[PDB]
Amino acid sequence: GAGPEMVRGQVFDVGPRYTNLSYIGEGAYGMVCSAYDNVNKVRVAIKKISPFEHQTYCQRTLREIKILLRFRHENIIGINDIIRAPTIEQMKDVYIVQDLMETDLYKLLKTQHLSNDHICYFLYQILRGLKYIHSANVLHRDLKPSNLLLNTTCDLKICDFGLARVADPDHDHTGFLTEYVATRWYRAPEIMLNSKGYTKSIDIWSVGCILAEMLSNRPIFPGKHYLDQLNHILGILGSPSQEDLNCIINLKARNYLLSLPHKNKVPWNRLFPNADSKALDLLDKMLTFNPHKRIEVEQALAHPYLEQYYDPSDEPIAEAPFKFDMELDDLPKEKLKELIFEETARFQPG
Ligand SMILES: Nc1n[nH]c2nnc(-c3c(-c4ccccc4)nn4ccccc34)cc12
Repeated sequence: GAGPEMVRGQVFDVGPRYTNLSYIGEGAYGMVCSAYDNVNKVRVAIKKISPFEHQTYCQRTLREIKILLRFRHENIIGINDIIRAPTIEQMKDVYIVQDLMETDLYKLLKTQHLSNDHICYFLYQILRGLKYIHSANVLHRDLKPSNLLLNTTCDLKICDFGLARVADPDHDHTGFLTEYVATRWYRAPEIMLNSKGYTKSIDIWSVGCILAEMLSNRPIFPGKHYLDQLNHILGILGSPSQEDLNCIINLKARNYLLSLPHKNKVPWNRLFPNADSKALDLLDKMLTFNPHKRIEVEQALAHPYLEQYYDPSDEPIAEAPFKFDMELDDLPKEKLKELIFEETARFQPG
C-alpha cells in the first residue's frame, strides 16, 4: 500500500529503505534529493544517475565511486549505500547514498559572510582531507565551493571526484592552450600554459582560490573563457619573474607571456583590506605562479595561520596508495558499465 515516488524531473526507485523524498538539485550529472533512511534513522542525500548512455558520464561515475568507497576520512564524504538492478542488463540508473549535509560552500557564500574563525576552520578541514587524498597519490582536480559539503555544525567534507585521477608527474607537460575540463575559475595558470594537471600542485592552486573566495564572498579570478582565466590570474599576480623559469620549456607559452606588458603585483592586503595577515601569507604561498615553488599540503597545514588546529598525528594519511588501471580515454562504455557493476556489488544482499 504505497508507491515508487517521483520528485520533479523523474522517478526515484529506492524503496523501501529510504523514503520521504525532497528535491535538492540537479545539474546534468544526476538529480540530488533528500530521503529518510529507515533502519539507521537519519536523513540522507541520494543522487540518481543514468550514465550508461554516455562515455564521459561513465568515467565520472567510476572515479567517484571507486575513490569514495576506498577512502575513509572525516573530511571526505563517504558512500553509505548504492542502489541498482541485480544485473548489468537491468541496470539503467544508479543511486548513491551519503549522509545528509545541509549545505555546501557555494550555497553558503551566496548569503552568509564567513568570519575569520570559520574561514580558518574550513581551510583547515579542506587541507586535512586534501592531505589524505594526496597521500593516496590521488588528485581531485576540481576542488571548488560547490564540492565542499557542510553540516550545520560546520563539519566540512569534500565530495566530487568525477575528474579525479592518480598523480603521475612524468606526464604533466602539454602544448600551449591545451583544452581542459575542470572548472575554469579554479584552474592554475600552468593549465593554460604547459600542463595537463597531473601533479598535486594543481589542487593547491584551487584551494587558494577557495581561500580568497571565502575571504570576500566572490571568485578571485572569474574568467569568461579559456585565455581570460589566465588574464585574470596575471592581473593580480603581476608578471612572472624571469630569474626563475622553472618548467615552461615550450616556446609558445614562454613567448606569449614574454609578449605581455610589464604588470605589477596587486598586493593581497589591498584586495582584502580587513583580513588576518597570516591568512594572507598562506594565500600567497598557495597562489604562487610557479607550480614547483607553490606550497604543498602538509607544509600548508603547518603554516602559522592554522596553528590552532595543526596536529600531524591527528591528520591521517591513506593506508595504501590508489591504483587506477583504467586509463584516461581508452575504455568503452560497455566495460565501464561492468566495472561500475562490480564496484557496487558489495551493497547487494550477500
Ligand atoms: N552529502 C550531501 N548532502 N547534501 C548534498 N548536496 N550535493 C552533493 C553532491 C553529490 C552527491 C549527492 C548524493 C549522493 C552522491 C553524490 N555529488 N556532487 C557532485 C558535485 C557537487 C556536489 C555533489 C552532496 C550532498
